[PDB]
Amino acid sequence: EQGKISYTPITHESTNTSIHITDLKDSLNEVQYKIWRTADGKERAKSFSSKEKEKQFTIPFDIKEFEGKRGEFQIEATGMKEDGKTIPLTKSIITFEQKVPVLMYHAIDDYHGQGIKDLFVSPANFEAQMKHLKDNGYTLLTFERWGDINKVNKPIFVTFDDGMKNNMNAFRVLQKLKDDTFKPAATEYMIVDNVDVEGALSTSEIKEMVDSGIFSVQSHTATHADLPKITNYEEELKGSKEKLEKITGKPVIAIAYPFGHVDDKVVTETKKYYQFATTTKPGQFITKGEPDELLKMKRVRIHHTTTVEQFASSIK
Ligand SMILES: [Zn+2]
Repeated sequence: EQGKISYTPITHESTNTSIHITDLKDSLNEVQYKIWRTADGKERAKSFSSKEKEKQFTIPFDIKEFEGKRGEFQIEATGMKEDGKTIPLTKSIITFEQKVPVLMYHAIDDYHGQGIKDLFVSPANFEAQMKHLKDNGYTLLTFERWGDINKVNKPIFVTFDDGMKNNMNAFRVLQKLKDDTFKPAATEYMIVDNVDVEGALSTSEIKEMVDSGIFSVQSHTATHADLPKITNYEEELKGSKEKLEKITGKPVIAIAYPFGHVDDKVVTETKKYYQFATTTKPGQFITKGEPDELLKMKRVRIHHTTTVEQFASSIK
């Protein structure tokens, strides 16, 4: 191989770059760049040609060429020599960060006054919302697959706060929609000291959820503590993690801050035991390389009266 692909640096806001190639030994009348998204696969590659040696075979690359789809792009360069032969040159990777909606659900039930109205999404609505994700080719992830957000199409994280029994309704809907094409996954943030108490998930229910492969069960602290206000951080953060890990049989790496209450101190303590933390601040996540950004993740709130159309717009 003879290589060194170079491109102009990008940020999370970039939509274009300039790609050229240097350190060539052979003389070429043409170089082809084959470019494809890892999520789509080699079969959906698009090709670009440059016959300009003096400009180091520069090409403009813009994601409008892929209908504004972002993520990881693989670049494969080949050249045609002066003797008619086509040779391999080199390969490279460029990654346009994609946005990641993190959905916040709480209770999945019809409302009978059994809590905060806005926190209840009906089974019919929930099914409609999940079917919209299925039909439009969203890839439902959990935090164990964080490394894949730029390698899949339309990544999204469905999350549930508290560990309510009615989240078994969500489990049944997700099971029912599963098939060869659609592999649902979701994250449940459990109040760990509520395991096996009335109205909360039992140990056997949690185990069924995890064993199915659909749910990743993660921390919501031990007692749903107001984190900025307490000092028993080891107990609420590390203790909830460890207790929950023996229930699930799988690592606990994520937390949701109760009440959405967080400050610099809470982040400092959380970082000792968790890799990912979600707030209740509205918005979609994108990787910017800001300090501790994985521990201050925004979420998209779904409301009692949210229609599929409102839902769809909130995640685009
Ligand atoms: Zn909560």
